[PDB]
Amino acid sequence: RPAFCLEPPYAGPGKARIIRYFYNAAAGAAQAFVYGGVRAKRNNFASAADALAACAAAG
Repeated sequence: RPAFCLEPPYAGPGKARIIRYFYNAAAGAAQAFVYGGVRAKRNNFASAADALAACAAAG
């Protein structure tokens, strides 16, 4: 899987309150976090499905 999938979630310094998903490689599962709307890192998806397609795909 891409290295970015091993990144901890990055809420960032922003004041927005947006539910996003990261791939939690330790858990082997998608997980929700609160994203602040600025300076998103790559392990940051709109849905569990998008996180899993990026980070737990075949091949």
